[PDB]
Amino acid sequence: SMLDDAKARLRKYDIGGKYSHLPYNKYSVLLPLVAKEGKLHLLFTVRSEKLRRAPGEVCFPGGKRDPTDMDDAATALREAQEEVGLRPHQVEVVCCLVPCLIDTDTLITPFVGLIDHNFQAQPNPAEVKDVFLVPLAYFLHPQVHDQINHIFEYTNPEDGVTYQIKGMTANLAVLVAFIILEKKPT
Ligand SMILES: COc1ccc(CC(=O)Nc2cncc(OCC(=O)N3CCNC(=O)C3)c2)cc1
Repeated sequence: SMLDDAKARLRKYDIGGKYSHLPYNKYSVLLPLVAKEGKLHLLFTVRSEKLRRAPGEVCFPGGKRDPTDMDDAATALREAQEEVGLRPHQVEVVCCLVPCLIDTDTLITPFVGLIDHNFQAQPNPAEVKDVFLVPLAYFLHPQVHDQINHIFEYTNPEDGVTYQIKGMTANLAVLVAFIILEKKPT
């Protein structure tokens, strides 16, 4: 099946807990996969304009590890619940992808999660201005604008709204698309 095939692909790239004890400032992100209309999608947030870090930017759900978290995956799930109302029974964490090093002292660990079909986002407006889906296949043939660095523009055909996706967030989206969609029969 589509979902069994995605999980099987993802497991081959799982690094597990290999980098998780290193003494960094630690953040986790959740890369949330949603199946709709017979295709996989990623769920993104737009960050509230009130936030100190990166107001108004497109981001995956996530945030800084705190003492309550049993592990890095727990960080991602806690923050996702705060931001968009995703409950733990509504997500299956499938793997941990390559972590992202930034600023010399920070390590961001990305986890891919399969999202239940009955989840409906409840954006928390103190943290998130918007929540939206992009089909995974978009990231194989994105609409690129050079700003010099590459920016993706995605227009939602439901409403005509255009979102800009860039940086670590864009890079991770492409990685997930390659992992799941490469070399597939039609
Ligand atoms: C250091 O590089 C990273 C590491 C992790 C992340 C993921 C991330 O933050 N996702 C997120 C998505 N949408 C809305 C969000 O609002 C919550 C928020 O940003 N908070 C929580 C209240 N106070 C804060 O200081 C910050 C957060 C982004 C960048």
